Amino acid sequence: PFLELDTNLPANRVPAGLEKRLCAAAASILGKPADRVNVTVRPGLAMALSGSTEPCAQLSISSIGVVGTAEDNRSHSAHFFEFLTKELALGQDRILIRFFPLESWQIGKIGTVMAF
Amino acid sequence: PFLELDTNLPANRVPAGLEKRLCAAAASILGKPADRVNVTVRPGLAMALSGSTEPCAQLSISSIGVVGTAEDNRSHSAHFFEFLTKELALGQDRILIRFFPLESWQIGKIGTVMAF
Amino acid sequence: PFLELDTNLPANRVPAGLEKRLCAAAASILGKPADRVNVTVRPGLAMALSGSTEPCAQLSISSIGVVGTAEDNRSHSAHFFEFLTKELALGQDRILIRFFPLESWQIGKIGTVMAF
Ligand SMILES: O=C(O)c1cccc(-c2cc(C(=O)O)ncc2C(=O)O)c1
Ligand SMILES: O=C(O)c1cccc(-c2cc(C(=O)O)ncc2C(=O)O)c1
Ligand SMILES: O=C(O)c1cccc(-c2cc(C(=O)O)ncc2C(=O)O)c1
Repeated sequence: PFLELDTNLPANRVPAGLEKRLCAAAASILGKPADRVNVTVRPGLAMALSGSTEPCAQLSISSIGVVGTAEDNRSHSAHFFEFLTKELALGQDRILIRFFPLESWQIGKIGTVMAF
Repeated sequence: PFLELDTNLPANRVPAGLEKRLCAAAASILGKPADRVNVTVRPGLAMALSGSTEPCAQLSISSIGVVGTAEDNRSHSAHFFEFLTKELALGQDRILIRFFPLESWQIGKIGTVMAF
Repeated sequence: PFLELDTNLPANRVPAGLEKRLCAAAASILGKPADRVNVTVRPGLAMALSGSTEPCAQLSISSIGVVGTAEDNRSHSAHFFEFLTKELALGQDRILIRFFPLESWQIGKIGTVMAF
């Protein structure tokens, strides 16, 4: 899976090791092995969420097969909100998630595409 | 709506408050309430636009229903170019926009997905 | 084409001029003119790739017509991996690419959309 987190929290207000802990949480929540989990954290950005520049975060989650229905994404959302609200000290109104299904022909890995 | 702006202008050459003013402009242009507008500004990046590393900006706009046709996006583009060229002091050849339709099952909000 | 590169290498470990050289390489690999090539490099991020926080990079490539099949993307992947592994001094296991087809109605250029 690919997780991208944008936040207006400065880097020194993002807890050390968040990218590693988010990697472990995402493996458990999405049901994918941790060695296939990718996390990108981009802190110190200028952001408005729901019209407000108060501290906030945006998460994007892309994966094959497991983020393509409302029922699957409702379950994932509950767990990712629980993890991020407590790690970043943010209220549930200061985070939004976007889910993007991917297919195997879109992923370049070790110099090829493995669309088995 | 979700707006993401990447620029190679350093943070101290991006006008203070741009994220707030872009939030208000996007509400008016896209016809969505300001409390549903999200803006992310990522300055100080290394960028080439149209093969040139001169100052530039890339905007991505994602929304339900209103960015899915050429006719709708032509109208939005005129207004967003007018706003960004004047705020960032950039020529119209130094900005590009990408439009991405979203559906309600892709948005995680307050720990769930509200696909009514 | 639009290329976005995220890396946890600090800016001072990314070779000067990478965005310009990636622009020239992408024109040759994708078969598009260099004056239509866009590159965004975002260094100094916190990242885990395949569960590891060792140096890594993520590349996203978006274009009309030429990134929409496994056969086309397999060819592109070989060349982009060769270029990035050697420029960034990274092993082939520390880079991943995602490919995204675009259509002409999604691109705002000079204040309009040119969907001919
Ligand atoms: O099993 C596959 O078809 C395959 C091929 C290339 C990449 C991946 C893959 C998929 C996911 C995902 O579904 O979230 N995440 C990471 C990878 C990867 O192996 O790097 C899966
Ligand atoms: O009304 C909906 O179905 C719904 C459900 C969850 C989120 C949103 C929403 C939509 C947009 C958009 O169309 O640009 N932007 C923001 C939101 C949101 O409420 O946060 C809309
Ligand atoms: O020829 C087109 O239809 C057209 C219209 C507007 C933009 C572009 C374009 C396409 C690509 C791509 O296919 O990778 N990249 C850049 C552009 C652009 O001209 O800026 C192409």
